[PDB]
Amino acid sequence: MGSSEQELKAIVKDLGCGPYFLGTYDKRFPGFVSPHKLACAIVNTAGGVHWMAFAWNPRSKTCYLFEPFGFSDQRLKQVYQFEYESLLRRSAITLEKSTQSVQGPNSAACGLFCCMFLHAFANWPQTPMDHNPTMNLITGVPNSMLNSPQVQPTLRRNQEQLYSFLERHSPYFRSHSAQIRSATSFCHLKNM
Ligand code: NA
Repeated sequence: MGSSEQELKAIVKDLGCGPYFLGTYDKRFPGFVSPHKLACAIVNTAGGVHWMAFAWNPRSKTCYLFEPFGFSDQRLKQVYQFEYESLLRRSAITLEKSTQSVQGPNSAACGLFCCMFLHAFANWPQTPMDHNPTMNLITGVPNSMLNSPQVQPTLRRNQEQLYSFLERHSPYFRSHSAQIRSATSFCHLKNM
């Protein structure tokens, strides 16, 4: 179920993020960011779901945290606010976090959505969250309504947009398309 670190690494490389990508991390951010270089990373917040994306723009001095569930989990939000502050202390500034949900609650596509955000960051680091060709494919919904029936079609359309984007941009995804689709499916966690 979900996506492995090696899957995500292969897709991020296909998407052209390699020059800025620091790796995949277990629970913690990367050790440091540099005042001189764009950087991004994927963090497993649990230690094949629980994926969040990190990015850093040294020119705007902005850290981005992309979370498909809009930081609707208050403990997760608290943890990573502190991680941000600690990262700045190790590195010697603004944090922009997701505020709306783009993924269905029964989906296991978290890691894939993080890859899509990293494409957006690598290409439009001045505006990675929204108002760019990649993220404009995806629509956020209010967190309080994440579990409401009426938003599920929007969250499903987001996932369809995600898969179609990956088919166009990632040879790895094409080579593993049916497998990854099955493992990450929109209702992987609901069978009613
Ligand atoms: Na969008």
